[PDB]
Amino acid sequence: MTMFEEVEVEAYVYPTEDIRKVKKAMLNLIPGLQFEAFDKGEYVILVGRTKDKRALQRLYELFRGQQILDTARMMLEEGYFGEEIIIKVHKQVAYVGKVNFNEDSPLGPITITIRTKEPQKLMKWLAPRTKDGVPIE
Amino acid sequence: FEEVEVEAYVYPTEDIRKVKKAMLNLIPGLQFEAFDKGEYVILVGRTKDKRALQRLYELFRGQQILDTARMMLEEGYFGEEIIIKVHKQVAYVGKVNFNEDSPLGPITITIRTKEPQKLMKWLAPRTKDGVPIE
Repeated sequence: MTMFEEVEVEAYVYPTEDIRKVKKAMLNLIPGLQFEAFDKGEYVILVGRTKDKRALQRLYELFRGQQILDTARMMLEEGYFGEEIIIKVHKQVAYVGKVNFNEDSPLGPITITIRTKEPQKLMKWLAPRTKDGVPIE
Repeated sequence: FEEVEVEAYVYPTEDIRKVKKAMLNLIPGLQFEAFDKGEYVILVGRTKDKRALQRLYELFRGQQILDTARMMLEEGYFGEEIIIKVHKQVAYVGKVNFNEDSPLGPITITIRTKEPQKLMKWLAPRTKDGVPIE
């Protein structure tokens, strides 16, 4: 059964940007998003949402294959408040399909918000603490 | 002036044609070269046309920003070179904004001129409450 209620991904789309390319960057990280877009004049807010229990599978895989479980876990923990876990990733690196937590993204990070009633279990499943691949928690 | 050169980065989520549009909104008649740097492309435009600064001349006056423009030209000035940085997204809609936290980097305009004092005085005369004092 599901480990989260919903995933919401948010990014700003600037006038010199392509809304389609920003949608692609978001889907690279969380597949199957349903988009709404909101006009703010100086940019558009793109919001992606999914309640699909398999929505975190791409992150699960990228954290492991990039070998960034330690950084991923630190970022999840920093973003953990109440019933939400929020991370911010590099927009341009997401467009080429990887995760980068460097907060200095040509303009605007992509923000990923995970709404969950079991955040300790989510974080331990998504970004386990390991030593040479061996569980240390 | 002898030349106007204009530079901007094009990031992967950007459309090069939109960045070109923004540059041309500010300095018409530019010829471009593009340089791939991987994480972004560098776009560089150029023109020697003597009407190359009329849009800026006009926009500085129309937007009533003669004070900020002169201050930015002076800050950017030495010798035969005046460099200013303008907001890319505002340039895309056709205006000048000298606020430098520009989404996806600024557009950098270089004016090359043998007579930069005459240049600054003509383009953005010193003003008091908007009223030119020279």
